[PDB]
Amino acid sequence: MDFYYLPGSAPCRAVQMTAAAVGVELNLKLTDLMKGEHMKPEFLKLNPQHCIPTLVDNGFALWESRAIQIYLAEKYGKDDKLYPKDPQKRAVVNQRLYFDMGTLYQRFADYHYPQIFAKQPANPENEKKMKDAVGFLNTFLEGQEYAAGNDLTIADLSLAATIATYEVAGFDFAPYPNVAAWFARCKANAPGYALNQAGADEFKAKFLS
Amino acid sequence: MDFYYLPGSAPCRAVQMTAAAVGVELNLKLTDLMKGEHMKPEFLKLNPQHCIPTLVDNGFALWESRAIQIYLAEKYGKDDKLYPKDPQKRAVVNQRLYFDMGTLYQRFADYHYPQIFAKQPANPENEKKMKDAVGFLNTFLEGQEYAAGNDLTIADLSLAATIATYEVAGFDFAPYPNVAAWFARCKANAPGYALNQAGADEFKAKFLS
Ligand SMILES: CCCCCCSC[C@H](NC(=O)CC[C@H]([NH3+])C(=O)O)C(=O)NCC(=O)O
Ligand SMILES: CCCCCCSC[C@H](NC(=O)CC[C@H]([NH3+])C(=O)O)C(=O)NCC(=O)O
Repeated sequence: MDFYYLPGSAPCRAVQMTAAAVGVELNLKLTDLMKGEHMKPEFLKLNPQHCIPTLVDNGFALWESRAIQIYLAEKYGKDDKLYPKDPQKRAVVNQRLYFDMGTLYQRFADYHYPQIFAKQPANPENEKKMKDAVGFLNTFLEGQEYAAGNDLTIADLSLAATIATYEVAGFDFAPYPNVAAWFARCKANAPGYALNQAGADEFKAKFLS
Repeated sequence: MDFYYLPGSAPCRAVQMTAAAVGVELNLKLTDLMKGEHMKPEFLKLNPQHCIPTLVDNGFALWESRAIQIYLAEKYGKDDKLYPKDPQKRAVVNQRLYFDMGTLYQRFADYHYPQIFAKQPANPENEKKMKDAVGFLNTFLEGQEYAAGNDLTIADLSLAATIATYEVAGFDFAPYPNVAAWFARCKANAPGYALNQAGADEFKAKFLS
């Protein structure tokens, strides 16, 4: 299974942890967006949206990190706890996954990427929105061990990939004890977290330091 | 199943078509965001993220339209006619769902929201990104009957709710023959499309006055 990615990319790291969780080996294919590698004719033929992470499992090309996460869990996952089949349980995991992309990561990106890449002035309004995003997560975690319940799921892996990027960016998690508590839990229990930690650090040294 | 919504909302319309497709009746509860009704104490207790659509199926509160769509298909859907169980086929639908949220609808909002709710001038740069999104969809449809294959899936319902909004917004689909055709097939085969058409027409209440 070919895995086009970059350790610095949160969505890419979510997949790396998920692949570890299901014991799947990934053929790592570094794809430096900063060198336009995602725009090579070869990559465009596999993915016309030219984005990472992109997975190629025996000819089947797939992108959108969370779709890849689900695919791995359902196809190679032997334990139902990662992505439970119960509709209600699965619904909370799916809501959490969409929350991660459309709210948590999105607000992070909106607030930071303009500063990091375009060297533009920080936006106070977006900073407040980013904070509110973390607050929503703090609330979901109230009285729970993990994001979608008491079992570690792919939602936690996606959320961890994002939060680690937050941490490195310098977010102050003090006002959110549930998040802090859950984040520490993931570091200790999340399969392949080492890769997530390594990716966030690489992000810090390459585009933050 | 209490359905907190507004017809003008694309994500809400996506759920209405999906419920029509699964044969589930929704107890409609209009939630006028413009009046802060979503910020009402009681709603907040059901969904701290104060957003629509929000469904409450016999006490189980759930938001994020696409998570709701999947929940409805798996729990009440027959013959998985809208959401195949096959891992690979399901992955495409899921990737299509994430594309709808993070790219097609997201860029729509990015371009229109500031103009609609901040009456700010139109950002030509963001209009271009919005156009490329439709372009990605046009490519995905290359030689395909529907977004993720030959069968209409919840992906098509989500994409059609988003595209119906693009249409009433005056977007020009002439340069995207695959989208125009697909979209036509959706107006004619998507269960509950009439609700999508009506809600979209209502949305113009944000494009007129
Ligand atoms: C530079 C190192 C840090 C990168 C941080 C952003 S992740 C890279 C980016 N990919 C995405 O944003 C993926 C988002 C998608 N919703 C997912 O979950 O996979 C990309 O390929 N962007 C290029 C493109 O889409 O053209
Ligand atoms: C008012 C008519 C036009 C509405 C257009 C936007 S849809 C309403 C908006 N909801 C969303 O954006 C939901 C997005 C979510 N990703 C989903 O798919 O459900 C909301 O509740 N926003 C308020 C909030 O989040 O507080």
